[PDB]
Amino acid sequence: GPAVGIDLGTTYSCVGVFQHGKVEIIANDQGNRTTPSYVAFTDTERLIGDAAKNQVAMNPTNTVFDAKRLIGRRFDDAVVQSDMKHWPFMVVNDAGRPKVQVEYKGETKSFYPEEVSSMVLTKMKEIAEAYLGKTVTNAVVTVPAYFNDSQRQATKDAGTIAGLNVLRIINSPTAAAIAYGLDKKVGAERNVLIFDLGGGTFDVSILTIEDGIFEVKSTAGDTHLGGEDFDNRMVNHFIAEFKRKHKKDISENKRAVRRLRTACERAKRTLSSSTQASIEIDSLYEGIDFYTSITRARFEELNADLFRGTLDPVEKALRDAKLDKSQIHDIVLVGGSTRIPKIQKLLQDFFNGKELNKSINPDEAVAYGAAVQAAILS
Ligand SMILES: Nc1ncnc2c1ncn2[C@@H]1O[C@H](COP(=O)(O)OP(=O)(O)O)[C@@H](O)[C@H]1O
Ligand SMILES: [Mg+2]
Repeated sequence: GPAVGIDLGTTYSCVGVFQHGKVEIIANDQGNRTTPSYVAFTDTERLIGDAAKNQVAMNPTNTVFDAKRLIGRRFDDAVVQSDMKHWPFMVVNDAGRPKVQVEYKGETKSFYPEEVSSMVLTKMKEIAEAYLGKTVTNAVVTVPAYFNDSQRQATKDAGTIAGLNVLRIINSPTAAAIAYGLDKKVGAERNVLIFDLGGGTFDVSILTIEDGIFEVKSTAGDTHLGGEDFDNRMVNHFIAEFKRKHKKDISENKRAVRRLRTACERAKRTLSSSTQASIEIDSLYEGIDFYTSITRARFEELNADLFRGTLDPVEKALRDAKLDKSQIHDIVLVGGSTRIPKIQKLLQDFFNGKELNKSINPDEAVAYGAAVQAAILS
């Protein structure tokens, strides 16, 4: 069985396999090339991936996500403390270790963050195995560059309990670089900038590659800035619109809002290729159908400050690395949010027209690289 590369993401995960000199990013049951890092517990079953996310509005307290933010940390971590105040699921202390508490089959159960991730990892494994038609054991899993030893350990453990023999844990920026073959020895030092704007995290990393050896010169970003924030801006915009037209503030109905958000995330994606998308939601509030639309122009303006602010961390990364804008040789786009045209324009204008590397879907870049690395390692 060939080794696979797995991108264990904060919001979405992806798995790819190197086969016959080519890397294939594997699609799941629903045909998606990335699957949400969601796990849901109901009266009758345990849902993972699309099935889990597809019922979040209906089962909020028992639908777990953002496990990557918990993994490898302590309950006392100020991060954990700050974060938990935003999740609809319970997090409890267990001898210093945080645990997610849910109700599975009427019985109350709690899980260590590594167990939730192992569930997502299991899903990826099934996906690869269904595709390959054979058992998958060896794997290369990615982790952010800033993950400490504990977090790396936990990620490794999540792998082992999923029945995966984790060959190596590599940083995602390095994985992105390898996908573009930027590790090929050219007899010279190379500076690369990884711009990773994902579902909920923003990471900028500057790598220096010499003789086939990576060196993370600097990193910057925002652990709480991703595609979700753009979705919210759309949500708030439409709540205001619904109220003007119907005089009904749907803010309190957690379901109506969550449904609108799902509709927005979908419209958002369409806006990356089309200039406008329609929002068709039957019975949003009471029995009122919400039928409307947004233009790319309006979308961009609703997130103007967020998009623009994206550059500040880029400047920081440069100065920490002691490099000038002209000294970086390659710029690679990672993360689903980098498919947004306004983000690409903005980064390019900043780097004075420099060509951006983005022939490989940004949300599949990390998986692609890990698959290549898995291959060389096995
Ligand atoms: N075409 C698109 N335009 C904008 N956002 C997109 C597009 N395709 C996927 N996304 C977004 O990218 C995020 C997923 O990013 P991804 O890199 O897959 O995740 P992660 O951050 O979990 O590694 C979500 O916010 C999703 O809405
Ligand atoms: Mg990612």
